[PDB]
Amino acid sequence: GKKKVCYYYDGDIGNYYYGQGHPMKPHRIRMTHNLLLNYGLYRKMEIYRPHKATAEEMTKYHSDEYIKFLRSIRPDNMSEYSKQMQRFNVGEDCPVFDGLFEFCQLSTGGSVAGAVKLNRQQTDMAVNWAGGLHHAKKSEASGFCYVNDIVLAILELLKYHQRVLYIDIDIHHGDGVEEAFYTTDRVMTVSFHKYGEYFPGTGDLRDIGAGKGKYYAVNFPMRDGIDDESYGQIFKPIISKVMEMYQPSAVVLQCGADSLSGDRLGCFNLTVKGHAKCVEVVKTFNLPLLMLGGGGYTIRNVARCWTYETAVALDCEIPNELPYNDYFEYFGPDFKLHISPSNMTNQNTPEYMEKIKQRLFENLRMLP
Ligand SMILES: CN1CC(C(=O)N[C@@H](CCCCCC(O)(O)c2ccon2)c2nc(-c3ccccc3F)c[nH]2)C1
Ligand SMILES: [Ca+2]
Ligand SMILES: [Ca+2]
Ligand SMILES: [Zn+2]
Repeated sequence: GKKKVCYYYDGDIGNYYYGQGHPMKPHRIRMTHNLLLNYGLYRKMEIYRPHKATAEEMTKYHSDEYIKFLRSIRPDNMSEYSKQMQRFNVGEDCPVFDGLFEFCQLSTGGSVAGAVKLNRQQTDMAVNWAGGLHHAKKSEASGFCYVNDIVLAILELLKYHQRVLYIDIDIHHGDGVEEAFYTTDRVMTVSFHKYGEYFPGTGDLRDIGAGKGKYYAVNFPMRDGIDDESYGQIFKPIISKVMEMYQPSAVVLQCGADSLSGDRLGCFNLTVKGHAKCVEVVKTFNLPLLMLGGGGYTIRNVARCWTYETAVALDCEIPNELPYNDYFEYFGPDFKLHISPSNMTNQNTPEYMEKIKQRLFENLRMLP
């Protein structure tokens, strides 16, 4: 039936700034929070302020040298770290900004705290819209991500769960999470993403894991313009087959909103309803679930998406007319929650979708 939802948020998160011209805007987390507060969704969930994750918590995955660098570098001392900046990929995509380490601590704190709550069986769902930074690697920042909160949260879940399923619906391949667990069967990673002349360049259909992890990495490569109809007809059948064969005891879902129509960096054509249908599909399996954020660069649509997905988690119907809120003017000219798809061509033909789904089903038949 209806589930208990715990939500993690720190009011300072919206003040972190990646810099002029950088598309990653932490302010979108504050817009999401304010919109869900104005819809009255706070009366239905337990709201928690995550602790600032320690460097020691982060080193459960990341190297000590990389975390020490993140905790030390500042815009005023960057000139003394030119060597380490190259080594750790700190630059254009992952710039040094004021409070960078504290931003990593809050993003990570929400994911790990949510995983602990799920482990203690004190909640059915835990939500951290500030997390989902799937590109960060053991000793390298990548794609606007510095600390991989998802990997840290999964390591926490693995303390009480034999098998953990990770699903990633961001438009970009979830490479950091896939790499972290590539040789183990204790985590199955499933990523649906744009593939072909697109960042990060990984996530081919043929990347299926290695060693004990062979068949435990799943990648569904897509072309521009995927719509609600096309995405919906492959998502439920794939997730149902993965649940059947893998039988996970906990799930982590990365809800990157850059797969929505009109995203500044994305080229997909999903509506908020089409994106949220993924949450409905996963939630239906009644397993402990950690829901995380990720990309999303047309910030009014990110706030709509994550507000609607929080309502989906709560089994709460909310009106299409937006309530008045601190950022009301950002939602013009319509001031509605739901969005319309564009007229862009869907390059994912029905035959291509079925063919890729059948290739993934062949790989899923290889599980024990
Ligand atoms: C060396 N060249 C730059 C590399 C590249 O194409 N980078 C992507 C990175 C896109 C990252 C997407 C992140 C994500 O949405 O998956 C995400 C965000 C949080 O968690 N996951 C990118 N950077 C930008 C960008 C960076 C700084 C300033 C302006 C920009 F447009 C746009 N797209 C190649
Ligand atoms: Ca993905
Ligand atoms: Ca794996
Ligand atoms: Zn993305």
